[PDB]
Amino acid sequence: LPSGSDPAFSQPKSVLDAGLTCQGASPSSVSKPILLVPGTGTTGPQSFDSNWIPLSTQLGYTPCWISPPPFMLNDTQVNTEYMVNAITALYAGSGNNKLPVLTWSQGGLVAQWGLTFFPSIRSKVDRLMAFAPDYKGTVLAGPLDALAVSAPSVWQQTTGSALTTALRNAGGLTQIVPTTNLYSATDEIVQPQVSNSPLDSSYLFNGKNVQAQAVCGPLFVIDHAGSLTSQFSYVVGRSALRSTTGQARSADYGITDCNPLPANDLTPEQKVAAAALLAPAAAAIVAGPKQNCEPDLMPYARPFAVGKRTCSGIVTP
Ligand SMILES: *[C@@H]1O[C@H](CO)[C@@H](O[C@@H]2O[C@H](CO)[C@@H](O)[C@H](O)[C@H]2NC(C)=O)[C@H](O)[C@H]1NC(C)=O
Ligand SMILES: *[P@](=O)(CCCCCC)OCC
Repeated sequence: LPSGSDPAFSQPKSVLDAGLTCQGASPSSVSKPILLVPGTGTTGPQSFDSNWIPLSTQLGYTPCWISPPPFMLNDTQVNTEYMVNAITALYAGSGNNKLPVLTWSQGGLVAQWGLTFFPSIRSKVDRLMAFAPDYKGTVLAGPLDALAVSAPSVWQQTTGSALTTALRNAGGLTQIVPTTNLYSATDEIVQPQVSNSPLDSSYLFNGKNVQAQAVCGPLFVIDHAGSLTSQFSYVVGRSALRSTTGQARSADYGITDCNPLPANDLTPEQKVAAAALLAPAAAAIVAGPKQNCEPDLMPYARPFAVGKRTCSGIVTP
C-alpha cells in the first residue's frame, strides 16, 4: 500500500475549494461534519438531499459534500483531489478531529482511491460508510465502451480498466479505515454483486460487507438507488456511524429492518425524490462528455497498471 508524501494535485486549490459545501457552516468552522461523495452524473445535493443530507442532520452531523464537475463524469483521479482537499479542510475545520465519509456508487471508489494513494488522509477519516461502491468497476458497461459513448469516469469504472487494475494492484481492495460496504445482489448498475464474497464489486477484505439478501433472504430485492435510500440502509448506515468499532454491528440490524422503501424518517416529498434518484444521473450521462479511451493514469499509479492501455497508449511506470 503506498505511503509517503501525497501526489500533487493537478488542479488549483481554489478550484478544489470551489467544489465543497457544508449545510449552514463554513468548512473552516464546521462541527461534527460528515463528508458526502456523490455517484456518476450527480452533484452532492442531487445524490443526497432527499436522503443522507436530511438523515445525517438528525443524527447530529453537519452534512458537507463535494461536487466535482461535470457531475462526476470526469477523470476519477481528479474527482479524488476534491475529496482529499475537503477532508484536509474539515479535519482542520472541526479542530483536527477525524471525520466519517459516506459515499454512493462512484464516490466509494473515489474514497478508496484517495485512501490508497494519498496517505495523509488516513489519519483524518474516522470510518467510511459506502453504499453500492464499485471497487472492481462494473461488468455492465461493456456496451457503453465498445460503444465509445463514454464520459471519462465511465471508462474508468468498467471492469478491466487501467484504474480498477491499479487500485487492486496497489492493495486498495483491503480496508484502509474501518469500512462498511452496503450492497445488493440485485444492483442494476454495478455487477457482479451476487456471491456474497470477494467476487462482489462492493467487497473489501476486513471491511463489514453487508449484502442485503444475506440478511433479508433471496427474495429481498433492493436496487442501486435503494442501496443508498432504503429503510434497511438507514439502519445499517446509522449503525456504522454510531459504532465504537467503526463498522456497522449485527446486533443493530435484523429481519425487521428489511424494509426496501425509502427511510421512514423522510418527508413524503423526500421519499418520492429518493425513488426518482437515477433520473438526474441518466440525463447528465446522455448529455455530458464522451471519449474512446480511458483517461491516462497519473504517474503515481502507472506502476500498478503497467501494460494496460489508456488514451495515449500502453502503460509504463
Ligand atoms: C478533468 O480531468 C482532466 C484529466 O486529468 C483534467 O485535465 C488536466 O488539467 C490539469 C489542471 O487544470 C492539467 O495539469 C493537465 O495537463 C490536463 N490533462 C488532460 C489529460 O486533459 C481537467 O482539468 C478536469 N476538468 C474538470 C472540469 O474537472
Ligand atoms: P454509480 O456512480 C451510480 C450512477 C447511477 C447512474 C444511473 C444511470 O455507478 C457505478 C458505475
